[PDB]
Amino acid sequence: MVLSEGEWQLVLHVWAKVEADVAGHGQDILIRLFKSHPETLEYFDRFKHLKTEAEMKASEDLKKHGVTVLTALGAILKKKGHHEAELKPLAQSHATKHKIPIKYLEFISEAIIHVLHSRHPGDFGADAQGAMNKALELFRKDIAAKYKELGYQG
Ligand code: HEM
Repeated sequence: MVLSEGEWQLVLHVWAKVEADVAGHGQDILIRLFKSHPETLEYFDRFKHLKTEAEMKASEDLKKHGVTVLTALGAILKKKGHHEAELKPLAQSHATKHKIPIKYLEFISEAIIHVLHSRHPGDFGADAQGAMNKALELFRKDIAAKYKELGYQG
């Protein structure tokens, strides 16, 4: 929906923690996604040979993709909602090439929140959680708009 300026400030303050260790966050987020929602792994021809968490933790290539994911998300979040320019290519690849259902963006949003609780206990309270959830919900809703514009049902 629309975040307050206060809420965006909180979102970006938590993001600065992500930016201090991008690869470790990105690795944790993709592995959490694959553990909580294994169906999502099946969509990655690149990774689906990885069978266990331990195997996933040992893939440098998974870590690299985690950086790529978070770099993109970060650019989006820094736009504080004014992210049309960022969402157009992302929606195009994800709807038309990777063919990812929108529901999976809910799953990755859940993984992000989980990893923030795991990595930043004592520094990720109800206020920050609420703000980040709003930002991720806006992102998902706006990607779903872009899927529809491409002619899909996400
Ligand atoms: C925060 C949410 C996400 C962001 C920011 C994101 C971002 C990216 C970026 C930047 C790329 C590389 C460029 C491109 O192809 O667009 C990518 C590739 C990809 N994404 Fe995502 N992604 C997200 C969620 C998801 C989810 C939830 C899935 C599947 C369940 C998914 C599946 C893929 C696949 C399959 C590729 C190609 C990977 C490869 O073979 O190299 N993405 N994503």
